[PDB]
Amino acid sequence: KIEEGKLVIWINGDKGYNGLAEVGKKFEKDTGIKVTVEHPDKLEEKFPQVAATGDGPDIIFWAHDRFGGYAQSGLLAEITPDKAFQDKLYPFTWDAVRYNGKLIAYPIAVEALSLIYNKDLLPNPPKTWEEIPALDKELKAKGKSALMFNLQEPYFTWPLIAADGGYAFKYENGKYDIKDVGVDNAGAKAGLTFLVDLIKNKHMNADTDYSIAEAAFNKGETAMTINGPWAWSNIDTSKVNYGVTVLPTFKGQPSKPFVGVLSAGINAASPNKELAKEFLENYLLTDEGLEAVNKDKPLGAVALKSYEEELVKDPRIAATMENAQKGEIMPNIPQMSAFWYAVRTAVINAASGRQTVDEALKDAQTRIKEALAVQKFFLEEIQLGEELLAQGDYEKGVDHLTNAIAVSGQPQQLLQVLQQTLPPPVFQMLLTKL
Ligand SMILES: OC[C@H]1O[C@H](O[C@H]2[C@H](O)[C@@H](O)[C@@H](O)O[C@@H]2CO)[C@H](O)[C@@H](O)[C@@H]1O
Repeated sequence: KIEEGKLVIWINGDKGYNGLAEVGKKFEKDTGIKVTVEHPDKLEEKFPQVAATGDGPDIIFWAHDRFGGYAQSGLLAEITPDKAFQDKLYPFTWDAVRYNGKLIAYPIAVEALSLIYNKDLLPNPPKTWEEIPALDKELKAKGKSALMFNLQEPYFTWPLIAADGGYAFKYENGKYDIKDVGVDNAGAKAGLTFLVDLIKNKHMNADTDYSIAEAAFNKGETAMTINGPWAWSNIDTSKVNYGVTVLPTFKGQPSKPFVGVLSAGINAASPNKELAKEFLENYLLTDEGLEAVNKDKPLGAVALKSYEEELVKDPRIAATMENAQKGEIMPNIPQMSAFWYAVRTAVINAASGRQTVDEALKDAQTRIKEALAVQKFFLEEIQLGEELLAQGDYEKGVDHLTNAIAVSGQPQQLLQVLQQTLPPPVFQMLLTKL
């Protein structure tokens, strides 16, 4: 069951994973259960691949938006906290991790992007995106720049795209309408057009990523960046005199960050589920466990009420909640992964000049719709095939299964499984339809 009596933990490399290891060390000394904290690249994409074969980590930390996909694939254990435990965390944080009637993770912290600014270069931060070009020109004559932030992940560019009306999936009357995608509307195009104009007018570079922007801010070379609470401890070390504030408006509208609840899920494949539960409830989600993580890299506004009451007068936390309140909670629905992959490509293509903004966003909308149409078709044709076979209509069953095969990511493995599931002459019939 890879493995044994230890916990492997995956968490992103921008989080306080060393502080999480200290909590793990403590758990190991009270318990004999060794804890290993890892931060693989692209873990949020790795996990479903590896968990679907029955391995990967015992525990996975990510923002709640990925977890309904993982859950709908059966990759996550149900969590079952007792009454007392439930009451210790904020209800709305539990809502971010409730999927099809079950809790599928523990909430840890509420994350939103803020504007971070260097008070020695910009004692008053801009109110508006539209003020940035002029500040940048002024700062350029002094050998500095106004703003650098990660352009390679769409999470960072979302606040601006969404400001004037962009959205992912329409939410209305208690559900998402996955047919109603907001990536390609005029508000989304205005925001992304403003971003591309910043680049064209040399106020930003299309290839800036997390590290380039972090270095430039932490060394005093750019007056502003856009980042989450996790970034604050490196800025503390750098000695920059910084503030954390409300993101600027665009066309008189607030920037609208996507809000994430950092969450800890348990792999359905783990043979260590009770131990993971013990670690999360009795070690991590306590004032001291969160403090150990937070002092390594800040979590933001935490889901544990008792620790969060310690945090509320930190102006950086006030700015985080203010931005979060102008923003929107990410959906946790399985279709979010198609959304992010389409949007990432669009923003990169537009920023680098490989596509126009109009074209980049149209193709994004198209690619979301197609990916979801193909998924629905695969699943329906699988089901239809199985239902026909179970009623004895062998050829029509096989025909549907062949439709499923033609669109599958793994047609050879599907062929292998079907050789084991079908009577040999029904398998022979299937081979003639390939
Ligand atoms: O850029 C797409 C990406 O956005 C979010 O990932 C965030 C994550 O929520 C934060 O905790 C932090 O680590 O930064 C990430 C962005 O680089 C979504 O959660 C994720 O699913 C999505 O791919």
